[PDB]
Formats: sequence, C-alpha cells, structure tokens
Amino acid sequence: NEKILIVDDQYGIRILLNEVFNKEGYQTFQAANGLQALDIVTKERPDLVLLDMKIPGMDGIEILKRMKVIDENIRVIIMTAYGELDMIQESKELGALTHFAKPFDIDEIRDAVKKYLPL
Repeated sequence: NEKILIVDDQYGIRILLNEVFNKEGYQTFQAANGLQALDIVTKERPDLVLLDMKIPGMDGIEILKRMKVIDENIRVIIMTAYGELDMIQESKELGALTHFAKPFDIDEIRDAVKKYLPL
C-alpha cells in the first residue's frame, strides 16, 4: 500500500506512531538510526518519512540531505523541539513538508499524514 518510514529513537512514540498508521492502512517501516533509515529509503522507496531530528549518531539535517539525494521526491515531515527555529528553517529550505514539535498531539500527526499522504 502507501508506505511510511518512522525514524524515531523514542521507542514508545515510535511504537505508537507505528500502530496508528498500520491501523489506518499504510504499510509501515521503523528505524532508530539514520543509517538504518537511509537503507530502508533505498530498498523500500517509502512515500512519507516521519523523521525525529534527534536521532543517534547522524544529525537529522544530514540524514535529510542524503534521503533527498537517493530520492529527490522523498516527502519528509520532521519532528523537533519548539525552540529550534533556525533548524526548522533549514529543513524547510531542504524540502520538509512540515514539522511537528515534540511532545505532539498524535491526532495532529494522524491528520497530517492523511492530508499529505491520502490513502
């Protein structure tokens, strides 16, 4: 079906995001590293990428630049802290659909993926 990659190191949030979109009808993938994420982009060509900018090892701005290079049309929605205004701008520069600050409203994320990635 339509595929969603979830790149999040916060286990509970990842497992929650996973269960929601799976219930919705999307085929989902999980990642906890930038490296594991890049791999799934290259193999699975997912439609939407939900990316926590706070991932282990690689910085979100770099895993985003890299995803772009693999698939110039990759659609990413970044998750960040409300006070990271310059970083939020950069992602915007790079091609982030939008961004949600953590902690977020799971209903708000659920509504955005359906608005950008209509199943």
